[PDB]
Formats: sequence, structure tokens, C-alpha cells
Amino acid sequence: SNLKIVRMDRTAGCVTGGEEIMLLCDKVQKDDIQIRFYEEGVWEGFGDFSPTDVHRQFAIMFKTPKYKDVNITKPASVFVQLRRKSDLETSEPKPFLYYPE
Amino acid sequence: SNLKIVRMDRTAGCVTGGEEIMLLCDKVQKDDIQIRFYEEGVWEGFGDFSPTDVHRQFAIMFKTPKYKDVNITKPASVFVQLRRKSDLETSEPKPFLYYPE
Repeated sequence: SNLKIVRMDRTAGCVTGGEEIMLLCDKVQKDDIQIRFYEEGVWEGFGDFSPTDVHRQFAIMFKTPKYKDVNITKPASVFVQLRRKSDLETSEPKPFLYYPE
Repeated sequence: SNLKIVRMDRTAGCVTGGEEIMLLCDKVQKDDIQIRFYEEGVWEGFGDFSPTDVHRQFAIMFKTPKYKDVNITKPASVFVQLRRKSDLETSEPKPFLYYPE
């Protein structure tokens, strides 16, 4: 084994294909892997991508905190950044939009 | 630097929070990182997750191939698996649904 599809941010698509998808998987080689789609006499098709599209990284599945004002009637735009606990270093912030329920 | 938010599968959420999100980032330590949300006197809030929620992995952004029958009027369910080019090893297949445009 060793090859496993940990995750796919999209499990459906238009028969026309050509839509981008982010697939997460365990250890693989960038130039020795391929995503094959098949249907059991035997149809197949492969995903379009290149060696520069495949990078090793960290993944954090977390749950969002609750904004301060629960009762807004309009989207509140704020920031989300990474922060290291030991030296409180940070990352470039990123925009995140909260909406009323 | 060194800390960077490569990706977030969701950049919006209900003010009630508590919704799961997959965030991708560069090199980090599982027990030394935190996702902080803030608003500039200074509001803040953090993402809910644990050390077992943070794993290093490979990421492949690719574009989907086009199904055989472009003209279906009903969803065609098929499989997608990983395959190594050198020995054609594979991974457990996974379900993927094609729909008519």
C-alpha cells in the first residue's frame, strides 16, 4: 500500500471536467504519481497537473471560534493569522468573513 | 517569517462559529501553533483543534479529466484512485460523481 487519498475538497464535477481540485494524500513522489478515474469493459481518464502543483505541507482541521457580536445583521470582515505559542511570531494575516446566522 | 497560510478551504463562516475548516500551511510544530482571529481596541478568538488534527502531507491541485459520455442526463458514479507510474501500484479507490452540465 502506502498510497492513500486522505482528502479531496470536491467529490463531484461536471462531465466536461477541467475543474480544479485539491487532493490531499500521504507520502508520494511528485513525478511518479497520477490520479486515475475509471469505471468498471474499462473506461479511464486522468487528472491534469504538474510536479510544481505537488508540495508537502501541514494540514490543520480546526473549528472556527465565535465572533464577539453574535447579533450582527451584516457581514463583519476580520483577520486570521498563524501564531507560534513560544515566541508569538505570526504570519501575514488573511481575510475572513463572518455572517449573521 | 516561515509561518504562512498556504490555503483555507473556507474563508467565511457564521458568527456562531464552531464550523470545521481545513487550513494548509508551511512548516509548523503541532503543539506550538495556533490560529488566531482578530479585529483591529482589539478583539480576538481562536480556532478549536488538537495536535492529532495536524499532520504533514502531500497536496495535489489538479484539474479533472472529462468523462467519456459528455451527453448524460443523469449523474454517473465512478472511481478515482492514485497510481504510481513506475510499478503501477494503486490506492484504495474512492467514489467520484460526474453530472451533466
